[PDB]
Amino acid sequence: SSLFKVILLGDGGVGKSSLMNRYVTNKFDTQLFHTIGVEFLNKDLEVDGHFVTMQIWDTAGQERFRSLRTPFYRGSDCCLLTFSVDDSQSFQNLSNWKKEFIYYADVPESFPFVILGNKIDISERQVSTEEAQAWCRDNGDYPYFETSAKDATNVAAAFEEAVRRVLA
Ligand SMILES: Nc1nc2c(ncn2[C@@H]2O[C@H](COP(=O)(O)OP(=O)(O)O)[C@@H](O)[C@H]2O)c(=O)[nH]1
Ligand SMILES: [Sr+2]
Repeated sequence: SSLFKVILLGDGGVGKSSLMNRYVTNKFDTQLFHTIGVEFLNKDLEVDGHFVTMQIWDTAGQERFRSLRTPFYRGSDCCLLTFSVDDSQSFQNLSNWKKEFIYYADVPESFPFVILGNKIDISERQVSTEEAQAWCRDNGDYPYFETSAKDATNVAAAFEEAVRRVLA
């Protein structure tokens, strides 16, 4: 309706649940449930003088739980591919997540994707801003945000870009 859907995809542990909670409730809690399956929260917004609800999903990241999450890709209006900057592996797996999304979502190389490098509050990184920025350029020229769910840094900024991408 005035409802649109976005999904966070990325390895387990990169901070998807926390990013959602920070965006939606402006809190960083340390003991979120571990969900074997998928999860969502409603974000009530107002764009162009209208009420719009962004429904934010994410999933379990383990390969063995693929079958539990891919039925909920459908209807996603934007995909937030997430890694954490402290974890090169998570960054290396971005193409994997994009391909999985594309396979199962059935949405076009014009689909809205947004890339979040999370846990930037972590000074000891495995991934440089430049290589992530690089990757985004060469892989669809997606917008890139360095975020911290813990300290809230760029989190609304990244979700707002998603909103406008969808709305566009
Ligand atoms: N330092 C730091 N820890 C974070 C951040 N985001 C999430 N966490 C922690 O990372 C761990 C995995 O978080 P979670 O939100 O469940 O990641 P998910 O599996 O991708 O949903 C948890 O212990 C979180 O508290 C962040 O930006 N910075
Ligand atoms: Sr989680």
